[PDB]
Amino acid sequence: NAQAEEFKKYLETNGIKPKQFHKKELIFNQWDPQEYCIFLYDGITKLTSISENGTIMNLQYYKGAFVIMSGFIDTETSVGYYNLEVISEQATAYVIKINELKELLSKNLTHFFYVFQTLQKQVSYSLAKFNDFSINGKFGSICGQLLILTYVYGKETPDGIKITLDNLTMQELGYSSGIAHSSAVSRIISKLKQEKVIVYKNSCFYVQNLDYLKRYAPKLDEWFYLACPATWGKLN
Amino acid sequence: NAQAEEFKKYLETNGIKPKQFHKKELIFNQWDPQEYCIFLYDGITKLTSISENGTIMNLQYYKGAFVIMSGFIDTETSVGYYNLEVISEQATAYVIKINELKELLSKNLTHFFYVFQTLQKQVSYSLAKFNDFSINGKFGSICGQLLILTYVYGKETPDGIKITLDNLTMQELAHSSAVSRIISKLKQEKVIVYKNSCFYVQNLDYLKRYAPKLDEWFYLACPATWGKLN
Ligand code: NA
Ligand code: NA
Ligand code: NA
Repeated sequence: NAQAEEFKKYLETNGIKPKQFHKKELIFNQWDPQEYCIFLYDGITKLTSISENGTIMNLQYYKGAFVIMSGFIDTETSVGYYNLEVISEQATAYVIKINELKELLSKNLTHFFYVFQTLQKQVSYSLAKFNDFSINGKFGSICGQLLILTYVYGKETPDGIKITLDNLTMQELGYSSGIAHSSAVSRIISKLKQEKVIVYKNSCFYVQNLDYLKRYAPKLDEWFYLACPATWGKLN
Repeated sequence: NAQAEEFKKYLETNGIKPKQFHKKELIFNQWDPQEYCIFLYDGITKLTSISENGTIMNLQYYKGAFVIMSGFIDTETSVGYYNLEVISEQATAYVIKINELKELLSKNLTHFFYVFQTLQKQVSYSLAKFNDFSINGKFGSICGQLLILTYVYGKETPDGIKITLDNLTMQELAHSSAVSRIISKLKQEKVIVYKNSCFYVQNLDYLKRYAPKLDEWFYLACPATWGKLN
């Protein structure tokens, strides 16, 4: 990712160094009065919110390279009471106090705009998820998640398009599709295996009918086409 | 909104004139090869999309002053097949080609930050809505839409928080039967009341209880407006 590699250079030039986090650590947390800009260079994270009683809500997933800002750029105060949790085994991120970020986006607008554009991708991703859910419900949500996982992590193999993630847990898949409890996911994964859209084998989902997923996640497929044409192009 | 009025002046200083739109017009549409930055100065709009069958979906609502960009700032291509439709009687907007927005935000980083922060409000708004839906379902979504109406248009009165929006506009805010039952249930329970041709919120705490993450979003995003009624 060319724009991401250029942004990594600009940060290191300016003396910001990558940090390594391991699974379950919070890159930023909902109780911290200091807010940050996170350049997630490598790894998979999720955004969570934790209620007073302990219930964890999974709100959004990100993969490196991406940018996540916990505070508004002008006021520097929280945009919501959120954590960024590492769900891959390891992740690498540049962690920038928001006041320090402003100075740096100041003097190089090429990078101001790279971050701007990521927020736009976030916005339209949330709208596409809402639009697919409104039409095809939870079933379409899960198709969407399988679809994007296939675009990003699929390898063509004799068994289908293998979704090549470690510990791709059924529970994590449901959370990414906006569904909390496993009773609903089981139903849907059962139908998808039944109609022979997916298969489970080597700890992995294989996708054997990619067109069926496109069919039920049309607005997320359109988002991927519009926002990630190069990746989309690999399986179209 | 001081930040927004300063942006309006920046636009005009650079020669950009306001355009006027009427209800049901599209300020931008999903078929135009040119994408735009809309500075919606006055009025109420909705973002819409069309499914294969020709069914229209209402995705989001925006009120002046706000910024809505139909294309990515770097590549200038569509963020999604979306239309921006006017819902108030009238709307005033500044309509800027994306390439020209960049040059404009380049010269002035106060206004750069103003626009950037509207994206951030959008992002967080969507997540707050989703969180509320994941706790209380469609009932929470509707409580949350009325909560933001109350904070944005409400004025305290002896009869409660009057919603200072014309009635025709107010009811809309397509025509799902399940939505209409939710609204009328809040009326039945006297959370919002019709009196003397106006609508009054008489139980704000009830709305706050069922749209807690949207209430938090407004506190964090618009603390002064939140504060007026809390
Ligand atoms: Na924080
Ligand atoms: Na357009
Ligand atoms: Na107050």
